[PDB]
Amino acid sequence: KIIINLFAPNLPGSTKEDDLIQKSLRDQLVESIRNSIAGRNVFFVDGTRGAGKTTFIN
Amino acid sequence: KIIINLFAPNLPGSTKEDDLIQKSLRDQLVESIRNSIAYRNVFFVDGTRGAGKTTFINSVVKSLNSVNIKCLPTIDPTKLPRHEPILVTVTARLNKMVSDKLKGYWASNDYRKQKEQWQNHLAQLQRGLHLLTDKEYKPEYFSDALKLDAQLDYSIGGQDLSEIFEELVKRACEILDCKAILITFDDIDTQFDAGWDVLESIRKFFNSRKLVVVATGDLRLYSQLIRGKQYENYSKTLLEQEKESVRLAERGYMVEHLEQQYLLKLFPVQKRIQLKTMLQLVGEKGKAGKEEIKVKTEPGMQDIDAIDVRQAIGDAVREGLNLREGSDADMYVNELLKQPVRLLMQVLQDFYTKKYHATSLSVPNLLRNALYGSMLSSIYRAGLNYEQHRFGMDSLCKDIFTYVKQDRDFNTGFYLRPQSESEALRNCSIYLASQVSENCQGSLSKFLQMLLVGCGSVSIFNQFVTELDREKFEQLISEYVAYMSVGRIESASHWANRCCAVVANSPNDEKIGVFLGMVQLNRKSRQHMPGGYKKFNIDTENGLAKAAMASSLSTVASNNLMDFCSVFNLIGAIADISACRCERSAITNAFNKVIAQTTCIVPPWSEAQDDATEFSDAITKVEQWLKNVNEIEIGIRPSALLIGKVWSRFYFNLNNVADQHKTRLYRNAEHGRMASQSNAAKIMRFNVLAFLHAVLVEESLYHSVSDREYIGEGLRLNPVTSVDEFEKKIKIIGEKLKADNKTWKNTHPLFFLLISCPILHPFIFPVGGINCSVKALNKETSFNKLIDEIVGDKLLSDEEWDYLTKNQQIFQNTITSLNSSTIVGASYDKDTPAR
RNA sequence: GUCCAGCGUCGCUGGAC
Ligand SMILES: Nc1ncnc2c1ncn2[C@@H]1O[C@H](COP(=O)(O)OP(=O)(O)OP(=O)(O)O)[C@@H](O)[C@H]1O
Repeated sequence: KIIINLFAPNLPGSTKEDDLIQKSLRDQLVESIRNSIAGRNVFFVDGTRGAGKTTFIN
Repeated sequence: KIIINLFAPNLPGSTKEDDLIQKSLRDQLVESIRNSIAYRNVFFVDGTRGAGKTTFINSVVKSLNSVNIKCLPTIDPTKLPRHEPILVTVTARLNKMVSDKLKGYWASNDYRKQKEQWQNHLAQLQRGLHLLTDKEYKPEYFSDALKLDAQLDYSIGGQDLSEIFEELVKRACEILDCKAILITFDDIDTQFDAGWDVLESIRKFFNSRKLVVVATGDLRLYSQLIRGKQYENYSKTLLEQEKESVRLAERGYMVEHLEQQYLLKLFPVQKRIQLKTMLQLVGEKGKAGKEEIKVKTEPGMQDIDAIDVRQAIGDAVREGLNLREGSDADMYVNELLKQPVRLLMQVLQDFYTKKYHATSLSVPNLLRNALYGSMLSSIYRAGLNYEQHRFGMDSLCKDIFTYVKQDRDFNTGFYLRPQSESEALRNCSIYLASQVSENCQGSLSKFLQMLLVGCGSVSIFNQFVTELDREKFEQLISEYVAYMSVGRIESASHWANRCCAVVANSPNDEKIGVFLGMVQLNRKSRQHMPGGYKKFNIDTENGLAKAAMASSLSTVASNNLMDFCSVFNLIGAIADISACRCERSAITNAFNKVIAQTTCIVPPWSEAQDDATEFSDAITKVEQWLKNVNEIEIGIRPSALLIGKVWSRFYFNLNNVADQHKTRLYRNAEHGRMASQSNAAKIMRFNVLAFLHAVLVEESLYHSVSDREYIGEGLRLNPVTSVDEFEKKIKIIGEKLKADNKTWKNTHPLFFLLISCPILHPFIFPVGGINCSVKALNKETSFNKLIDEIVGDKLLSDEEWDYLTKNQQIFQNTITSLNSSTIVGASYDKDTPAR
């Protein structure tokens, strides 16, 4: 279960800390990259809802 | 034997000898170059976009590497610098292997003589690059052209770069010790300027017998490129004046004449090779194809387990789209084969790779996700939805309507048949068939909802198509979507409420209350009614059946509130009750969710006991009906062809009743003894019977669980005036399922659940609408007794027959007030013809 | 043979005894 706190000790805006919920999706992408090396290799991340999505790459 | 791996990256570079799919055609060419020089000598492989040209060229070159000819490394004209001449590149490639064989010589004497001789030629050619890249002549080089040389004593004066390069190839053959050297060019399929320099160089320079050139591409680009270049020669000023039809067609032929002559002169006809597509390699299932290909669907899968590509795509199409094993599913796989081979695996590889990790199932969404990415560029051409997180149920209803509008066909469009002439519409047709089957996934009566909005919203618009001039098409097709509210809706009956105004905007030519699945019940007391007919009063309706009667009402505000009895409201309501079951509270809400509050306005395109528990007796039955609904309907697999076919039977069936009961409205029909008598409770009885009829024939024909149909081998007709057509289909179904020891709930699930619907029970047998029919009373008794087995309740109690078959009594599951109701325009001049 | 039923703009077709 993804335990999420709201009243953080520092109380950041929106309480976004790291791998908020995309953790399952990130692990799927990372594993594919590792398995890829073991010849095009370009992936893609589609623009969703107009989100900035720059925070995903970082 | 050509095995292929769907777990490898499938890149052109990694293609080995085992996985190569063009073994036969490559051999035909490998043993064709050698036979040429042994006794313009330019070859041309040809294939469509995404046919595997690059992975085929590399096979020929590799094979020739292992009487003797040396092959240069392949050149791709697109990746080269924009301003680098082709001749410069070839010389550098040739110099690499020439200046690598010299270091292989062992004799010191036979090193410096040839190397210096070769070195002179390069310096000789390096001074000739002035002519290739220049914009104007210069007299400073005139004296250089008029020069005598001791090298070969050039017969032709001047520079003449053609002859300078010619002897360079002759020298290179001596050093490399080979009869001829092949120059191989790659495709220009992404550019239209790399091709022109390739075409011009071949025409002028590569003419000697020591060179063989193997181009690559497709004639459509090359043909389009040359014709554009030929128009450039015409003087620009000439093309504004003299623009007459006779003059324009005169030069139009001449350019096309120079188009074919130049192209044929460059690439000879007797050397072009067309690369076979996926179809010719495999061939038809019954026909013979001169290859055999098997695929992989598992890592380390044994080659014996490998299966033919037809089954590798047939199983995906059959299971993914939920179609029967038949000709309908054969059209999809056949069309899907006639696609670029690049796209074929990316659909095929993606679908199976997800399936492996799915198990670690909703198979249609696996194909839906896989096919959406592949056929994504064709989607934009028809303007479909692009958001992935909004693959909603109602989103599809908008997509089908706009697709059939673009397809320019309303009679067949809802079938989603890939028969569109345009190739773009063929691609999106299969995708829509995947969307429809994905959303159902054994949907809890959403199929019933999706049947109405998905297909009914299309064919109802045919009414305006009949009598309807280009500006008006987008004028109506847009706001009709807005008024009827497809793509945005709250309930199925909400759509059916707006349908009544659409139906009643233009009536039948005889101005009668019968319409396409519509019956009008008068509310204003007409004066001096002949016979026993009375005004339709809302109160006399009995209990436990008023709720069914309550749903069948649809008031339309069109300058006069008129109630319309509609099967659409009946079937539209069934979506509401069967939506979700958590409590027995909203089950009774839908019975009056559309009454006393839902008002419908004229369409813009007009242009002209305590009684608080009487309902609860039926509620427990409807609650128990949802128990069977929420136990079997999960296990069904609705298709994308039933919805296109159930409506087609239903639409024609209703249209037959509309023009069959017009002139047959007359007195002495208040009891409905015999046929040829049209009462309101019988006209509505046909429409509800038509809905129960189209579902039976289509479910038996097309489904997933029903692998083989269960119906007689005879004519298929629709009951329009009688009931015998329906019962005989039940009879032939009866023994056939029992003969195979197959129950109705599993072999025919879609019909089973809706038959035992408490809403539709009190409309199958109207008390005065049922024909007495002493001859045909055998039919209805046999018609009803068969239903006593499909539904195990048998709630008839055998006493409610007597009142309705003998021509007071207490009725619960039968309406006893529609017979006396009247219909607008029902003149009563004539009476029953003698029989 | 007569009847029921069905499709077409009366003509045509289906079923039973
Ligand atoms: N023999 C083959 N076996 C497996 N896959 C193949 C084969 N030939 C072609 N393909 C598929 O075609 C894709 C593209 O191959 P290739 O680049 O040769 O085709 P093309 O698009 O017609 O060529 P080009 O790159 O010159 O435009 C490969 O990634 C692979 O999926």
